[PDB]
Amino acid sequence: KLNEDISLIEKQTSGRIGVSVWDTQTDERWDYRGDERFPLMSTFKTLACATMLSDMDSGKLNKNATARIDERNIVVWSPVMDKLAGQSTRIEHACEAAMLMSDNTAANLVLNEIGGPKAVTLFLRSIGDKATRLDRLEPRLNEAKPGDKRDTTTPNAMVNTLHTLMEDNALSYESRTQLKIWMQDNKVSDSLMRSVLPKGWSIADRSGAGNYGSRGISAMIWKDNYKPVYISIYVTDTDLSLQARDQLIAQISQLILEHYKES
Repeated sequence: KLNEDISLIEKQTSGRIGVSVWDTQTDERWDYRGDERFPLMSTFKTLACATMLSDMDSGKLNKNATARIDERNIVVWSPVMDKLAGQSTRIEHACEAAMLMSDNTAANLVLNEIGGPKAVTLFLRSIGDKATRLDRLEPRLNEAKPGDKRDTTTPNAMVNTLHTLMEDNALSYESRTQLKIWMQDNKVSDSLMRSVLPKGWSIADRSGAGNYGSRGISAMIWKDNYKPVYISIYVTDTDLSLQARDQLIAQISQLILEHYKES
């Protein structure tokens, strides 16, 4: 039993763990604290990029829209954008950097072009997510203060929203294909679910880390002959180091994925 295992793991950490799974092959859903709030951290980047793509689909934002990177605007962890001061970059390229490398300046550029955190929240409400909310830019959104509702989601809401983005009509076919490729090409989450993913499985994911010992991941996994499984794993309010948080996400991923060894 997964519930008992996660409650024991949670007791060791002295924090809160939230998990949600929706298997679209079996139509089975399961969660642990699935409707509780956890910080988004960098897992918001998928949602900012989906908002941007939906604006491109609707004719409200040019596919080739650009914006200028100014040195004074570059924030922490911007491995791609920190080479571009003085240059114009496509907003689409900023989303590629946010999704592949978790580039924070790139994510802020996308947020500034689409109407900010308020616009991402409005997009989420328009596609049926009543829980998730984005309120601040990077890096302030990593605060993850217990009880603070700013920049939060729930494990169930991320699973439901990712399924809406990938399988419903929130995005055009071109846009959902692009978002999926960016999530498959994620380069910064190898120590998490990817480290324990069984052979034959494909993965599209996005992770995050925050203050108060927070870590999280939103993923979609599938096989040639296995319909997508949507998973959320969030941890908060711990004293764990980043390395121990990575190990904990891989540990929870292993417990979920062991069910799929013969799937």
